[PDB]
Amino acid sequence: RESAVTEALARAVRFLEKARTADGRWLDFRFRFVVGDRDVISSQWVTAYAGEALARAGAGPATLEPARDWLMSHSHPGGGWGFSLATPADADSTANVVRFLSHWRGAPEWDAALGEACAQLLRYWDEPGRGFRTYRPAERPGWASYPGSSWCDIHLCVTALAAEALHAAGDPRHRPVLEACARLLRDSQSPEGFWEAYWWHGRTYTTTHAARLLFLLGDTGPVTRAAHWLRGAQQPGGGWGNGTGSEAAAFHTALALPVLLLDGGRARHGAALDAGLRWLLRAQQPDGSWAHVPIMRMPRPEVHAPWEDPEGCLLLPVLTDRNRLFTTATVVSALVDFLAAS
Ligand SMILES: [Cl-]
Repeated sequence: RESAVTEALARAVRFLEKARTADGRWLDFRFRFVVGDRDVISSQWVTAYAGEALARAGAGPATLEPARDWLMSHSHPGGGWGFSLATPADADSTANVVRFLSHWRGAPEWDAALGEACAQLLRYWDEPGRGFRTYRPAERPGWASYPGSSWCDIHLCVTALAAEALHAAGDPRHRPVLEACARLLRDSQSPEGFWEAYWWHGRTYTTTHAARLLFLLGDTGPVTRAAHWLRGAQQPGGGWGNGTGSEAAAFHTALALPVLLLDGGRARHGAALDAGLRWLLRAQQPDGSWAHVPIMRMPRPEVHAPWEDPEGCLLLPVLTDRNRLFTTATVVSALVDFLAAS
């Protein structure tokens, strides 16, 4: 029923609203890096991702504007955004900012800010490779984004989101970049129908973003293949895990459902969608959040294909969002997709 889903969405929105600092920040992915004595925690990246999800969920100006304004007043001085101001900037955090700022398209001042944010994202564009590099190689000084590091490779997870971001920003001049990204993703899809990720412990994350990019360009064959793969991956109790064998989790379920909604929604995948939705409804915590599982991997800089050795490739243990803000935002996005479906 639309009602049970509307209620779950409202509870999740409230969870995220209450977690925001007064000055506009959502903080998550706290962890201890290999070098440096104290914890890092994501500000810019998480704030943009949460903000974008809340924008799609129809959160009001009181919720959204402080986060937008915080990002605008807390960009990296060299340009763009990153994990936090204490890290380098990166294409993925910058792409998330672009996608969030796209919600103010049509206001000339925001059109200008959006255009600037896109130009910052394009500093990570590699025309010969047809994709985006997460980190730009910096020759000098303990963050592992130095020349030849796999942290500065073209990454498919980032490429898909960056292309989605440029699509949302709406500038027709970016269409050749979009098309090139889409060609790389089309060429990189597994025969089974998933995509691998660099930064994500699983086959669900790239799949959601790549499928959606190809959907936006009207290239739906890859989408059908992805949805077919997800149909098989669905666990007996109706949730999805990571697509490399893990048990059902909220994050992965929220990544799977949108792809089915792009491949005929209830007219083709009704039973699978209903089971995934019920899984999310039963799993929601009293506070309106969903429980985290380990989702974000940081590979050793010498490892270029972490997907071939998920457990063995790691610089540090696979990261979760201990505040549940990234996981919950992902679920919010999926519920919005549901409520939009016939
Ligand atoms: Cl910061």
